[PDB]
Amino acid sequence: VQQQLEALEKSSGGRLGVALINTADNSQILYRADERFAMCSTSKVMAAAAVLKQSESDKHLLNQRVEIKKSDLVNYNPIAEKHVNGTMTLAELGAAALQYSDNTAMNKLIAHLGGPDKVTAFARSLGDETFRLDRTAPTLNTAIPGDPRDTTTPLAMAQTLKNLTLGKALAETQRAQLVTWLKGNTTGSASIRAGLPKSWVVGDKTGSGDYGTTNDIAVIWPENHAPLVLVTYFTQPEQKAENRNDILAAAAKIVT
Repeated sequence: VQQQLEALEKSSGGRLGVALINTADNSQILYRADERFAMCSTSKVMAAAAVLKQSESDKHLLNQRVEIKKSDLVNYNPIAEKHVNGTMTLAELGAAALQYSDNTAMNKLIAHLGGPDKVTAFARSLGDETFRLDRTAPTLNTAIPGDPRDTTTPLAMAQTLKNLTLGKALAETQRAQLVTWLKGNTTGSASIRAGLPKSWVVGDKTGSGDYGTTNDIAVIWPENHAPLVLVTYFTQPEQKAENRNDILAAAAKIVT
């Protein structure tokens, strides 16, 4: 399996990070899982969870209305643009930040939290020492090689994604909502999902950016077997490099 990942990487012209956790026995399949990668929009999982964390202690929180102004729209706002001049609730922005990778949505949840640094401290509380968000959308998609900003390891995100969706990171109602947001993702058809059996159920969060950075983190629920948490990050040495969702799909095939 390590061999096939080495070859898929060499031929791909980029750098590939993978970490599959098999929750059956907590056994790991790792490849450059301790190297840093720009997270791009996979970072949005963190923001939405941080808001879900707040709702555990605050029952009016998810319903809070938030105004969407025309001054709020950025470069990619498939859902938030439909609510200009009106409002969206936090629950709705989190759904849209995760299901549609809406950048306007991401930016309203961060702002509600009070800064990218507020999302890092939340990651810290979970016990994620690696995760750092430093910028808002879309500039957290620059993904400059060696740039520490908005990065994390494949492993670190696998351990916290597993905790958030299958472990101690959130009380049940919150952990359930998060998972129902991840499963309903609309953007991941060509990434990790394309590499698995179709009958398997998948929650994921994609993320693409410059340097043909192409990411998908995911919880996979097989039909007869404990779940797996897979993180497939990928990035190239050339800034205008074409994203390669197909490479994440292949790595997924391999490891699983």
